[PDB]
Amino acid sequence: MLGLKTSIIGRRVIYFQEITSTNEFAKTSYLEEGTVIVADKQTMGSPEGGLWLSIVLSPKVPQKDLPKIVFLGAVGVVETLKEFSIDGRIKWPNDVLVNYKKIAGVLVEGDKIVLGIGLNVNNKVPNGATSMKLELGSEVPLLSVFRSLITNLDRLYLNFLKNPMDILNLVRDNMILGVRVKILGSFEGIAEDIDDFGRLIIRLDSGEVKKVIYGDVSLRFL
Amino acid sequence: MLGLKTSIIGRRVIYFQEITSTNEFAKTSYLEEGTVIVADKQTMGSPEGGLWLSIVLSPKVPQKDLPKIVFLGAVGVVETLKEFSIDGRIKWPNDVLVNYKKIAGVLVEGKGDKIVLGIGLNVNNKVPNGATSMKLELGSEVPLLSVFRSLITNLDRLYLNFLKNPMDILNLVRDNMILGVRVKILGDGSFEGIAEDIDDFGRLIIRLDSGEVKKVIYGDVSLRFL
Repeated sequence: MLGLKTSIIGRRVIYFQEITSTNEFAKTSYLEEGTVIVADKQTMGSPEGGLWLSIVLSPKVPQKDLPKIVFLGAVGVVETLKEFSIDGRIKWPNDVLVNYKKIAGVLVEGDKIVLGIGLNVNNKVPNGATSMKLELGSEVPLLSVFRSLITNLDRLYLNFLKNPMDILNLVRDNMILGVRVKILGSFEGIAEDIDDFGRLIIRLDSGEVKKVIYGDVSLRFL
Repeated sequence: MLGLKTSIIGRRVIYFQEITSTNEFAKTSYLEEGTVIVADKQTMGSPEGGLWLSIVLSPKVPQKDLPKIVFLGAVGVVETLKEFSIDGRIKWPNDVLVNYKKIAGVLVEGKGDKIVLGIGLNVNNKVPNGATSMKLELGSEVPLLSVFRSLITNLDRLYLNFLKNPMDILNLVRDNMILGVRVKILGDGSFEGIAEDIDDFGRLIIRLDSGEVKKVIYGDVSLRFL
């Protein structure tokens, strides 16, 4: 009844009034590539009003490219936000902020790779965070956001399978750079850009250049 | 993201861009009660534009009541059509007509302790000559999701009451079905007469011209209006 016209992402959609975690369900269950798991709320990941979903992916691309899947989610969210005239910017490598307030988070877990996305739409949010409703000053049709995001993600994914390096330029043009950050042992410096592997390039005050790979660290803006 | 507020039917929904058969998938897959399987189109037992779905049910009601599930679907469709200003009438036991043109069909199948309620409703899809659709009746494109939401809401309500008061559905069928007209039951031992009413088992009561009264069981029956 949804009439989705995507190639892979959204071939099937499993909707839940409530679920513990869309990522856990997607990881555990036997699902086909492109299947989207979406729930009104998550009890053990996410209140009603937000967009909580996970996508099952099985990209046949060199192992060296797999680490960029998180970027597909971040860029997809930024593109959807722009469609709704909201200025979302990427906090390397998995979050999207609006005026430095978190509006969305991406979590990839993995053969079968699960791309999880949580976006604040009409739900109440934690202090310091924001939502589409708070930014636009009015409720936003959740289904419209879902349709927009799925369409963007499908296009981004299909191109990623053919041109795995393309996503990097989209990330660069939509990410927060040129400001000081703290990488948590722990160091500070200017976030200059991301390299050809998606690593965050940081210039320390000493002049030293460090390359950050995600997985074992956290980024804090100063 | 659909924000369904139903109790059982619609707790989970599995949507397919394309599927062979929603009934087949629902029958062969382990799914919690209330799961709705819906597809834009079915390729093998339903073009784009229609509402094609199946609902998984495992009602803990007496064996004698299990056969009435088909009526839940038929009445649910009639109620949804009414909300859209369309007057549908039930052609016993599983079809819904509008001005005698078929607009929906219900098919109930099963596997183990699970019953699958299948419903096919013509909304914006092209239909065979003689049949109709919500689009043809209203003269405009009808938002498919709104029809889905309406139908799921009605079915959930009918189902929750059926679990408690299983005889109630028969009254709703009776008040929404085509009666007082001549019909012919096809097949072996074929016969014709007036469709008088439905009894406490959901059987069609037919009065033959001779005065003989026959009771027709549903599920696998072929009936024609004369």
